Amino acid sequence: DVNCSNVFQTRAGCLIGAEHVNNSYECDIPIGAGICASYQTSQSIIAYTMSLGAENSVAYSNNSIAIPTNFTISVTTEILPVSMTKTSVDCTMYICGDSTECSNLLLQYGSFCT
Amino acid sequence: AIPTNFTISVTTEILPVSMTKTSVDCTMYICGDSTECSNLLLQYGSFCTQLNRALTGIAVEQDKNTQEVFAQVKQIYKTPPIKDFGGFNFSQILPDPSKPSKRSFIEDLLFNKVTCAQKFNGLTVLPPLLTDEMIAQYTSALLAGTITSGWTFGAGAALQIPFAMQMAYRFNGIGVTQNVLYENQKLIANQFNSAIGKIQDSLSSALGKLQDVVNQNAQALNTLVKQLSSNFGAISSVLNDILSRLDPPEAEVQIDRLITGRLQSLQTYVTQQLIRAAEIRASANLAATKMSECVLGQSKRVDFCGKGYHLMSFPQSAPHGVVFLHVTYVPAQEKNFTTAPAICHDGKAHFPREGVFVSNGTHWFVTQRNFYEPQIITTDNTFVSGNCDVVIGIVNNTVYDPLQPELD
Amino acid sequence: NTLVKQLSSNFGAISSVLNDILSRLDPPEAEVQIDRLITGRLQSLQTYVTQQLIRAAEIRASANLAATKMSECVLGQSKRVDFCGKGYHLMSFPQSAPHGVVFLHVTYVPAQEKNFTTAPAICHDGKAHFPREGVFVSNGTHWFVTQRNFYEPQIITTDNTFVSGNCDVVIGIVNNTVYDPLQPELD
Amino acid sequence: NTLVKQLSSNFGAISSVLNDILSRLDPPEAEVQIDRLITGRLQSLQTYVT
Repeated sequence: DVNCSNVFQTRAGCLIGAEHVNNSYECDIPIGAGICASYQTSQSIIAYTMSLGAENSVAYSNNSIAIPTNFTISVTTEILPVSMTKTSVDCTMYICGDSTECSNLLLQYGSFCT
Repeated sequence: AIPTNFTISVTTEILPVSMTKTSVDCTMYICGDSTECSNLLLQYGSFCTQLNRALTGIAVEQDKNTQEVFAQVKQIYKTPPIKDFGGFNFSQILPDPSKPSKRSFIEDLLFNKVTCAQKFNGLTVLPPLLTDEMIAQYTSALLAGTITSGWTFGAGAALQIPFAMQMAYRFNGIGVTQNVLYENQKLIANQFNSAIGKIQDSLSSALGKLQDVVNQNAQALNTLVKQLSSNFGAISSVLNDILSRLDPPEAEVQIDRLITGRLQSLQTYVTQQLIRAAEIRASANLAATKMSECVLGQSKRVDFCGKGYHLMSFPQSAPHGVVFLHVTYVPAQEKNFTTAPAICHDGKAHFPREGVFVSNGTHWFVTQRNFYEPQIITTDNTFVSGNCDVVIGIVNNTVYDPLQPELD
Repeated sequence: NTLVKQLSSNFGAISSVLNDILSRLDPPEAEVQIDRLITGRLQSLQTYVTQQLIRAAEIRASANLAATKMSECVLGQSKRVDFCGKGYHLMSFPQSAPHGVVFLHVTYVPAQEKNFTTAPAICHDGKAHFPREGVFVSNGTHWFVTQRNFYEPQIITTDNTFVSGNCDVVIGIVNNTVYDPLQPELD
Repeated sequence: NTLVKQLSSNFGAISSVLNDILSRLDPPEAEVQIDRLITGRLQSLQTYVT
């Protein structure tokens, strides 16, 4: 929230230390309002508007169809976690330890430990 | 009962995707312009760091959910310049050139229905990533891909296909043949236009699902602001007044109690925000699954992409959400006829392939499980598999053979 | 690391070690500090347990999703688009992973494509011959029938199609003579 | 059952009955004990609601 070297005012705020270029590439380090910075071309930190990929038009007609001829086989991967490590936290060992008055005073908070 | 009439209906489903991105400060909310307060709060800096890390985690989780929801294809498609689809009319779902954004009329109508003071106490708003223009362009590209292909772009290369053949292929997925569409195309087009008009008139004066979250967030912010005026067992809610009228030796306990109360309030608010973020994540996962299993390709899951036989879907954008418009074919008027298991002609038990035998009261015809199509039972539509003494309830009826007159 | 670091803070006291406080002060003057330390440690443990419960709920949801995907992709062929990979799902090969599972789906995806003039149906002597499960294409003059997954031109016969009404019902329908292999078999 | 048994805890006091404390001590002295009891019960209720 600052009104504005290489100072540039974007819809996300104000960036100091990057020159805005005219070319648009893929998103890397996002900032906000559709802005992503990276480290490209001698090479320094520059700011540019992220692109939404390739833009192509499909030839639509009333008497045409695209029948595939050659086919390929591709294998994809997927990483999904299942479980994690089981951690146990002892109440007395973490609160008191080798004391007596502490253990006697902790008797009034045994329900929380349970 | 065999249905004879049908009516195309369009449903509407509202599902949230993301919510607001808020960030709460520790020193600005607890202390401010003081020294002893900061010295006492430095002992509880671990809690502040944990809360800031949780806020950053919620912020990046919202961005990840938005990226997973509003991203299905990698190529931006445009609408064809020729407005011809075979009787149908697609003019309300396309972005109007009069508006500066890439939103259509339905999107602008639904956006108007949804309705620095908070930043003074350290409650700032983080700038979102996916802007409205990018979401509108993504929705337009998805609509163009669906009207120029349907499901071929969602699994590989884009295959061109007319809208009539696409509609016929979608109707063939539920058992309905192509003659029903090639003979009653104008009726289906008029029914679809009437359904679109009814939906457009109903959406114009509802959207409480995209508003209850904002209302709860505003109420939580107001509660957090009002909690700064409470005493928490003291005499006032101003640290400067306490430091002026009372000495630090007699105000340290009060400052500690205030800090503890504010830390408990911040912990409760962070827990509520985590619960809301988990709910938003679940809703976004559900919306992404519905987008992948309804719009991209036609699925056979009963009651998942609408109420009835799902044909095609039109994805629409929404502020902090998404609008789904499915095509639910539902049968209407039906009649009453009599059925028959198999046919017993010359001892062989003829069973139909995929049709059903009906009779108006005298003659016996064979039709399908959808539309009433009276046909003549031939040798190519039925198969033999045994005798008539093993089938229970089989009647006696002759079987026509068109091969005999062709040989004479 | 956070639980380890939550042991040196004073929480409004003069020390963080219980043995240090009990060795310099008497219980009647250190009971309040002991109670404050116990309350702070209980609050820290409650926050940690809440975080662990949230993480356990997230792990439960992830495990349920992974088991559903496993049972729907490996133990069967599901027609759910964009669920068992990107393309037409064939089979899968589950693998082992520490605290996880690695998936190896098989996604048949078409590659090359061409352009051909398609037709909805073929009219003969006043009857529309709709295909049972194919599509009529042309290459300049002749007309063949192909499937929806491979370019296989076939001779327009009779048993491969079915009649339904006349030809004056289709907007854009062409005309082509049916070969009909039943006629040469009778000659 | 845990919420019911929480009413028997002392949370660093001398008893758990409010009337017993109000009848044995003057109001301008049991305020800290009442505040501690209220804080403990509010923490227990917050954990239960979570």
